[PDB]
Amino acid sequence: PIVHQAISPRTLNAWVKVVEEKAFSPEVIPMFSALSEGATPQDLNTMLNTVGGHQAAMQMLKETINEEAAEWDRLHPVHAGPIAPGQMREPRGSDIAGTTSTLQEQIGWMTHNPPIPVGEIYKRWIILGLNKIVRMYSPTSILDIRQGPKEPFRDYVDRFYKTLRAEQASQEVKNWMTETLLVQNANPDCKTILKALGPGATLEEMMTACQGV
Amino acid sequence: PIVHQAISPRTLNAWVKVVEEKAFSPEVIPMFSALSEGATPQDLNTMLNTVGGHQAAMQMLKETINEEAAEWDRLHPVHAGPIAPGQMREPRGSDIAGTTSTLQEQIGWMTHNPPIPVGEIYKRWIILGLNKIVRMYSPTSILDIRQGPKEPFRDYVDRFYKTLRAEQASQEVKNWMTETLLVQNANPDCKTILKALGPGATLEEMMTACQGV
Amino acid sequence: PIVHQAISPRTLNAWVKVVEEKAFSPEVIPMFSALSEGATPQDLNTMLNTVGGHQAAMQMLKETINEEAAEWDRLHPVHAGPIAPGQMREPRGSDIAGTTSTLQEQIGWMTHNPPIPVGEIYKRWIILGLNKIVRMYSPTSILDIRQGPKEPFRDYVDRFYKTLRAEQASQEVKNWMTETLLVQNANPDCKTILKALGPGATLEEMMTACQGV
Amino acid sequence: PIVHQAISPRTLNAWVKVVEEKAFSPEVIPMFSALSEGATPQDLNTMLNTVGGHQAAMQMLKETINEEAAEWDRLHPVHAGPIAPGQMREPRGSDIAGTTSTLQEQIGWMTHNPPIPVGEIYKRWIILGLNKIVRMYSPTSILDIRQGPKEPFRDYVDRFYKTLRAEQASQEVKNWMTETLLVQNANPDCKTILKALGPGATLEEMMTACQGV
Amino acid sequence: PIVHQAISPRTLNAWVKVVEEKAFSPEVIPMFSALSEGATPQDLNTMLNTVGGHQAAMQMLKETINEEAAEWDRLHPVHAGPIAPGQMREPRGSDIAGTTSTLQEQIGWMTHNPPIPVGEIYKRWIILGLNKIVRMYSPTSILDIRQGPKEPFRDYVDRFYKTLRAEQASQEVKNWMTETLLVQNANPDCKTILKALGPGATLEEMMTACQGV
Amino acid sequence: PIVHQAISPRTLNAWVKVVEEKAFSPEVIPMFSALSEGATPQDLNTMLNTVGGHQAAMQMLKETINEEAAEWDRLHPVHAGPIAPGQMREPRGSDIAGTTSTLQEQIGWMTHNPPIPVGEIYKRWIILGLNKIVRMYSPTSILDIRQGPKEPFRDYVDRFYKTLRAEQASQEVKNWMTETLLVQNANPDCKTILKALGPGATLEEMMTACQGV
Ligand SMILES: Cc1[nH]c2ccccc2c1CC(=O)N[C@@H](Cc1ccccc1)C(=O)N(C)c1ccccc1
Ligand SMILES: Cc1[nH]c2ccccc2c1CC(=O)N[C@@H](Cc1ccccc1)C(=O)N(C)c1ccccc1
Ligand SMILES: Cc1[nH]c2ccccc2c1CC(=O)N[C@@H](Cc1ccccc1)C(=O)N(C)c1ccccc1
Ligand SMILES: Cc1[nH]c2ccccc2c1CC(=O)N[C@@H](Cc1ccccc1)C(=O)N(C)c1ccccc1
Ligand SMILES: Cc1[nH]c2ccccc2c1CC(=O)N[C@@H](Cc1ccccc1)C(=O)N(C)c1ccccc1
Ligand SMILES: Cc1[nH]c2ccccc2c1CC(=O)N[C@@H](Cc1ccccc1)C(=O)N(C)c1ccccc1
Ligand SMILES: [Cl-]
Ligand SMILES: [Cl-]
Ligand SMILES: [Cl-]
Ligand SMILES: [Cl-]
Ligand SMILES: [Cl-]
Ligand SMILES: [Cl-]
Ligand SMILES: [Cl-]
Ligand SMILES: [Cl-]
Ligand SMILES: [Cl-]
Ligand SMILES: [Cl-]
Ligand SMILES: [Cl-]
Ligand SMILES: [Cl-]
Repeated sequence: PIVHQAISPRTLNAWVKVVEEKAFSPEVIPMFSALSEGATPQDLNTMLNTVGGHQAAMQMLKETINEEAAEWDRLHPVHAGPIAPGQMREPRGSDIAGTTSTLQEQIGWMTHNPPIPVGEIYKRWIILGLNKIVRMYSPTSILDIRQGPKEPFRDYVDRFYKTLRAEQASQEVKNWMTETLLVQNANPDCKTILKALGPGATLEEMMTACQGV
Repeated sequence: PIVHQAISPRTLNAWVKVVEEKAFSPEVIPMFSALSEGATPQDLNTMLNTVGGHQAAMQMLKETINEEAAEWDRLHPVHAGPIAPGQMREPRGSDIAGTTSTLQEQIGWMTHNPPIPVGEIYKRWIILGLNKIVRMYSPTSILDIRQGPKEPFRDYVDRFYKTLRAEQASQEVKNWMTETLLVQNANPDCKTILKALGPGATLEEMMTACQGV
Repeated sequence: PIVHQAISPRTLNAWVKVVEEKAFSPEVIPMFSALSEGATPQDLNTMLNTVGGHQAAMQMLKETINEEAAEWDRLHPVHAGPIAPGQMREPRGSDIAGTTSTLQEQIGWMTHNPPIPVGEIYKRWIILGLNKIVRMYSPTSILDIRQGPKEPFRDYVDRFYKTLRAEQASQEVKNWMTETLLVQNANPDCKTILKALGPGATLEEMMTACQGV
Repeated sequence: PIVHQAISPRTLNAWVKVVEEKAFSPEVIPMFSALSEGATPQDLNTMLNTVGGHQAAMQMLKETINEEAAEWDRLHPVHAGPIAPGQMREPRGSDIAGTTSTLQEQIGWMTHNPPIPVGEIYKRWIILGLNKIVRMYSPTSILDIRQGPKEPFRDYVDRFYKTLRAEQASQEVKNWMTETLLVQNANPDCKTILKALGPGATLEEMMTACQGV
Repeated sequence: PIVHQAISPRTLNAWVKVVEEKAFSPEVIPMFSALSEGATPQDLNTMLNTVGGHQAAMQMLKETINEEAAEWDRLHPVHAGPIAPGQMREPRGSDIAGTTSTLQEQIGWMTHNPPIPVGEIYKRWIILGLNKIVRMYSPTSILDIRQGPKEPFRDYVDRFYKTLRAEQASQEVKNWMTETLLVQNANPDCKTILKALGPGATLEEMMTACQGV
Repeated sequence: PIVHQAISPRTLNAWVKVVEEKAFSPEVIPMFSALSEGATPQDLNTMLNTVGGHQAAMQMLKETINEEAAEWDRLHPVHAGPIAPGQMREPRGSDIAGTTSTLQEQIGWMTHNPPIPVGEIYKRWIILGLNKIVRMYSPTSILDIRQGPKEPFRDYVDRFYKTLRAEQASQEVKNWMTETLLVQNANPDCKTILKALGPGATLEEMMTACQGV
């Protein structure tokens, strides 16, 4: 990461083990982001290359990065000119993704006034592609989450918000799913109980209300 | 945490493993607090996102945070004005919870004269919500803790104060439960023995007194 | 601990694992003390809260701390007055135990000329309470330790000094137990052998003497 | 690595364990490169010597290094002359590979104005030889990767790009394999589906399209 | 250890695990010494207290320390006088063993011109007592080590020098045991072979000579 | 190692575990050398003492060191004279091996203008003795390595160069063994194939040539 310092063996080992155990579960992404705080594109690519298997996902992730790189290039067209002494060039999508830049060039951009934070830019595009993959490898839809007739409310809520966490939707949409589906898809016994509090009640209140039942 | 330094792989790994093994047992909270000393809201959210499962709890925790955020906003209304050079804006609940602020904005508030410690503020609200969840996921009530007819006193006391640690109550109330229930719910044999010391006796004295019996 | 630095994940993890494996065996206490070198009351309380189970002991430990706190208060009565700029208040038992002081207040006392070392003071009271608990949870008495008729001397000596380490007694008393009981409670065969050296002989000499027998 | 600092026990241990578990799988190479950031030729050779077994590969790796060393020597012929005070000699292939230079000589070249980065040069030649070995120890060819009649598309894509990652080919060639083979070798059912999007469709679109089938 | 720095959790954990696995095997002592480089008497005592079991040995170790303490006191008698400002007292055996001195007093002696290295002095006395215990808990004598009629020479030599390492003897004596016993106690077949080289032959030569046989 | 800094618990633990698992396999030596970068003779001896078992080897290693020490003494005879203030004595073989010098004396020699690097000198003599032992404990000879009639070429090459790595021979000799034996000892089927490339062919070419067969 940036200081340039080498990425620690236990950081790398942690990243590897995460993916083995959990595959593309939503929580892998914060872990990824945690493990890569202050990382350079080289460090980010290293991290992605140390994954074996899951190559279809890694390929999708590539394309997503290429798309983001091409978008960057459009907004930031590179001018012809000799980079003057005591000064650094403008980066291109490929430099951000680490394919056409060096470690020093990456070091150069990130430590400067102003900083051109290619680490945090590329990191944006990578997390972007990880969400698509999580979203894609999630098997079920939030509309299919229903409470079984004997299922403790708490377990339904765990399944509801787990499936929700992986959904393709903005916040306004997710608020709406919470507001509509949660109560809608409860089993009749508890569905009754909850309606009897109305739509101003907290999840604490709802969980404690259908607790016994 | 704050120095900004990345949160260590073993910190993160420790937090993950805690929750797998112990779920929402009261001792997870000091561990949480320990693992997050000097943490920024970004670091705190990272920690909370690396939990898979337990999403109903995480949702309740969200609401609790929103409530605390809205309370903060009431007491601290944000004024319109250009933030002047060499100066930093007033935070809003959403900035404290990390949703509408950057890492630098968080760094900005925490390192300053005076410090505006959004790390320790948000941490307050998170622990708050963890207590509610611990409290909620605790199965039994302190009123149900009774000594079995053959149960070594020491084992009853362990169950008493374990259930007590998870109770919804203030200190005055807990003193009262200790003072009333402990001796009240002992089995007849030992209940006799203890009454014969009176209400000035130490737990050491009480445990050593019903030791053989 | 003090530098304020956060307490390390492996310190915390070490403390947790100690108590799981060994419970309240005498050696847990040096470990505790080792793991808490330079710790603040907050750090000490953290460490104590990360223990689940064993709550009867933790309760006794509380009372012991309250007793020590009340004793401190007697010897150190707090005066009314405005704490003047460039100066720090006098601590009360509750501040030492971490319940009515902040991290900075604790930092304040410990780093100063002179230092008011609330870390090492509270640590005193905690170890105090741990000894009582070790002492209490020790099953046997040193008077009950006798050498079996076929028991290798070395194994008797291991049981003797293990039970001894956990006894409620001062040094003068322990010298006396060593001097009297060790030789007194040996089996007849070896009891003879040892008497034949007298009371000036080293444990090395005694162990090597009853070695074959 | 360079600061000279000793290479960490966990770095070394990590490198050893990598090769035991994964042999010469493509992902071992980024791991190698990660574990050796800032390494000297001595450190690089150490790392290679701590591998037991796999000696045929290590021998091929040697030859590759000798070839690269001899190529370096051709482009950089060494001049006769006394190395003047406050100055450092020109390196030869053998000095780069660590066989005819010292630690200080390596330290000398790497820290200087300009730097002569024998660490990153030799590292180039080593990774070069690792690719040949990965390439060689890869059992299958990309032309043999076909989708089974019941095989979920996602699993075919994983096998396609895994075999692809290990192929001997430049980027232009790999683009061509992706463009031609992937769709060509799909099973008839899904082959139809995909043709019906054409050759402008993303892997996301293709995977989600043959998802159900 | 000394800088005062707290002793690391993994140092402590390492020391504990050593004794569990290996008991009092000669190699535990270098490990002890390794783990305690730069340690204060407090740190040394901590290390010794974290051992459970083996208390007979710990008791012998105590006595040995008391003997060394009393010897120190004889050679270094303490003078009456007020320790003057900017100056430090003379230590007594009990101060060296950590029983009548503080951490600062220990810090005081060790960092000074001249240094009074109570860490390395007490460490001397501890290793002293560990040797006696190793020596004592070693079951066999070097005179009993004989080569079996089918026993590979190499295995006899391993048993010879293992038993030798644990013997009570000075270097002159050990040279003599090597010189006399090794060849003396070999089985007739190989005993012949070796005599036929004479007493100027290396262990390499001797091992390679009785290799096949 | 040198800064004097204590040798890390994980360094020591790593060294111990290496020898347990791998005994005296050639790769243990680079590991040894890696783990001991910048080590003092005291640190080197510590490392060697933490090995239990394998004492015949450790004894041979001693003799080898004594031989190297006596050779040093011959080339470097010690002069009589008072070591003058601001100056350090000339070392003797025994000082290099750590038996007649202190930690400071070792520190003294290694940090100086010029440096007298007793760490790297003694390390030379130790690795020297480790090679002899590896060489000796290697069971087979390179002349005995033949390809089985069904044995994949790659597996023969692994056995060839593994046995080769442990051989007593200089580089000129090893080049010759490679050049002569490898092709000579192949099975008839593949022996034919290879002869048909001649003696200018790379191991890559040879391995890929007998690949199918
Ligand atoms: C874990 C989770 N489940 C979801 C379901 C639907 C939509 C999103 C999610 C998330 C991610 C998720 O929302 N994580 C939270 C952090 C968090 C996690 C767990 C408890 C409390 C706070 C987050 O990243 N931020 C920025 C946040 C912070 C406070 C309030 C709201 C959001
Ligand atoms: C562990 C526990 N059990 C309880 C039951 C009822 C109410 C609270 C609890 C607690 C938490 C609990 O009280 N923890 C203690 C620390 C502690 C833990 C264990 C032993 C001694 C000190 C604490 O956080 N503080 C601030 C404290 C310190 C000294 C005295 C009183 C309180
Ligand atoms: C381990 C142990 N067993 C006992 C039995 C009765 C009374 C006390 C104990 C102890 C604790 C015990 O005495 N530990 C020793 C350290 C120690 C441990 C083991 C061997 C040598 C030195 C200690 O803390 N100190 C201050 C000490 C140091 C030197 C001499 C005497 C005491
Ligand atoms: C993992 C992999 N599979 C391949 C198949 C064919 C050819 C090459 C490969 C690779 C290595 C591979 O291409 N790794 C990527 C890093 C990477 C890995 C995984 C996902 C996203 C980015 C890489 O090293 N660089 C420089 C890169 C970065 C962005 C876009 C394109 C290339
Ligand atoms: C391991 C061992 N076995 C013995 C048998 C009899 C007497 C002593 C021992 C020892 C301890 C032993 O002698 N250890 C050696 C270190 C060592 C260990 C192993 C191989 C080479 C060097 C040691 O501490 N020193 C000071 C030493 C160094 C060089 C030559 C001679 C002695
Ligand atoms: C591993 C090994 N097998 C051998 C067989 C015969 C003779 C020696 C050996 C060795 C040790 C061996 O030669 N190790 C190599 C490092 C190395 C290891 C593995 C692959 C590439 C480079 C080494 O130490 N050096 C100095 C070296 C570096 C480049 C070229 C030639 C030698
Ligand atoms: Cl790669
Ligand atoms: Cl690409
Ligand atoms: Cl998230
Ligand atoms: Cl929300
Ligand atoms: Cl708590
Ligand atoms: Cl209380
Ligand atoms: Cl080697
Ligand atoms: Cl070579
Ligand atoms: Cl103790
Ligand atoms: Cl004593
Ligand atoms: Cl030793
Ligand atoms: Cl010797």
